[PDB]
Amino acid sequence: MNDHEVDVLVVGAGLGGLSTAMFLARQGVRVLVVERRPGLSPYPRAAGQNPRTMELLRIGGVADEVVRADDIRGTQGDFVIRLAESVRGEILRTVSESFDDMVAATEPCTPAGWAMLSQDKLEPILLAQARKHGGAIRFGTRLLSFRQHDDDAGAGVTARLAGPDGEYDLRAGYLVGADGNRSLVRESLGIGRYGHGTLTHMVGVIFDADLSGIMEPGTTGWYYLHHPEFKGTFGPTDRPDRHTLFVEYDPDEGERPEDFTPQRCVELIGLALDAPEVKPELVDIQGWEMAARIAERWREGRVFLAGDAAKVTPPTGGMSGNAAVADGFDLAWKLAAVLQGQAGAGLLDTYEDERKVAAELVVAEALAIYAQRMAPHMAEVWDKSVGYPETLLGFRYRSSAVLATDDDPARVENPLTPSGRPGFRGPHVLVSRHGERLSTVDLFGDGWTLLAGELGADWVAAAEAVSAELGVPVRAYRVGAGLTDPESAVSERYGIGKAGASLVRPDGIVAWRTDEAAADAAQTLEGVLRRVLDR
Ligand SMILES: Cc1cc2nc3c(=O)[nH]c(=O)nc-3n(C[C@H](O)[C@H](O)[C@H](O)COP(=O)(O)OP(=O)(O)OC[C@H]3O[C@@H](n4cnc5c(N)ncnc54)[C@H](O)[C@@H]3O)c2cc1C
Ligand SMILES: CC[C@@]1(O)C[C@H](O)c2c(cc3c(c2O)C(=O)c2c(O)cccc2C3=O)[C@H]1C(=O)OC
Repeated sequence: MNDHEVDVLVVGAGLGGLSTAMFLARQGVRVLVVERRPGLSPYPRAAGQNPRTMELLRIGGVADEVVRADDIRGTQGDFVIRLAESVRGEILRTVSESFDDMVAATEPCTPAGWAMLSQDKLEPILLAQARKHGGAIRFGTRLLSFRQHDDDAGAGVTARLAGPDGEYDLRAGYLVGADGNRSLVRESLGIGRYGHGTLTHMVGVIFDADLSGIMEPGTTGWYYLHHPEFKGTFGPTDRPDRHTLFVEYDPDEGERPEDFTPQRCVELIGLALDAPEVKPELVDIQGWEMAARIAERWREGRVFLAGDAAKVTPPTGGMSGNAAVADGFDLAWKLAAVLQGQAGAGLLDTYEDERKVAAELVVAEALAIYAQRMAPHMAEVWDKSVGYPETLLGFRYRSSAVLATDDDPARVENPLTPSGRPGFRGPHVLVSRHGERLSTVDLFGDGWTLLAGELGADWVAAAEAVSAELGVPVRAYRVGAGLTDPESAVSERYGIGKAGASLVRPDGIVAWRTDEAAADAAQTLEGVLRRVLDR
């Protein structure tokens, strides 16, 4: 039989696809992205990288390019978030007072912070890093259909593509559908979505205008507009002369995208800024229906949904791109481990179990923010916010790859007062290696990391015995030994006492822990690893 031609075929070159590819390629996986478009879009779309995204971009080795690249903050390096009636006008409520304060809000639970690139800046950095690690991409190439092949006859997926020289077949070991909300992939498998559904409709206008005259210095940021005439939002880009405006509209009242003529648009831009000296130059006028939809299934056989295809969230709270990047990270490291023989196929089921709950957390937070910031009258239709940082940083996973003892139904915890329980991020704690001062969080992501208590030298020896046994990297660090704890807080935050240990996954999530010593640390650790990796 024939070697697959590629290990993974990723469909779509938005953030979900380029993430999955960059993190697959870094792991030595042969991955091909195909993209129907002739090139990456220059449009801003989703902007801003949250601290969880930043933690994964760090793992992925692109964090330093991300920080150097052009962001959307103003020339004074600041960014404000506000409800107002008009942009240059009087503030109804301030969500974030500055950028330094936005970062400050979660700094004690993470060493990563925020970045502020638009989608068109971030995608080129993903794509470049995928390519440097051996990934490949084909533009102007469209997926027509695919067939699947059971393990006897393969296993694999045969996909049919429409490129420039016409049609052809490609065999992959896996197919990832990162092909957007109207996903050819999801729709082809006949998978339904659930959730609130249509939320609202809005028209986006990207436009050019020098606001140097009508906006006071340092006033760059995101604005929720509650104007007598209209409902909307207003945003910066990475060019000081380019901006975005969104305006709500009712189709049931008879309003249509067609009504937002260049005229209406310049008019509403006039209104939003409360300056009519403005002559904008309109770049794009695009109607958008906002919704909340989650795929019933994130996987059928060797086909996976990732990104918007798996879940559409209202854009409110800037989580759209950040969730795709994270779906991709999860998919990557689990696919890599299975493809290399480090795990059995059972691990792939954790993808859905974990990222499908994450999708629900993201959507719920987005609806709640829509209510609090755009539609205060809707706050009851949906559960109240569980908290922004608890959703992005305090989230918990349950699956076969999380060995939890308790059964607390809570899906988040305060990330500022962490438990160290399985399923949550291993807590941020400042420690140092022999002089190098780092967060416990910066210790994660190569393969598996194990943290042992002061007395747990047996756990350290096990980390090597088990790596060798299973062929998985286990980096082990012991407190008071090769890892300095000045405040003596690692044991306490991770809940490992003096003699226990905490096993942390490739995405920085705690898989397992104990607060005491095992009878045979190597036997126990092997058993724990065999289980979460499906061996
Ligand atoms: C037009 C547009 C505007 C957006 N604006 C905003 C915004 O202002 N603010 C915000 O926060 N978020 C916005 N987003 C949403 C945000 O971009 C996405 O949530 C983020 O990109 C994650 O989505 P994704 O990559 O999974 O899918 P997408 O970003 O939709 O990428 C899917 C890609 O798959 C490609 N594709 C589709 N079908 C095929 C096929 N059959 N074969 C090959 N390729 C295919 C598409 O060309 C597209 O490039 C917008 C998205 C779109 C599509
Ligand atoms: C700091 C970054 C941040 O996440 C701040 C905030 O969370 C936010 C962002 C983005 C959007 C919306 C946000 O509220 C938002 O409401 C929205 C919307 O209602 C309708 C369409 C698009 C958007 C939308 O693109 C992100 C941002 O400011 O990017 C420029």
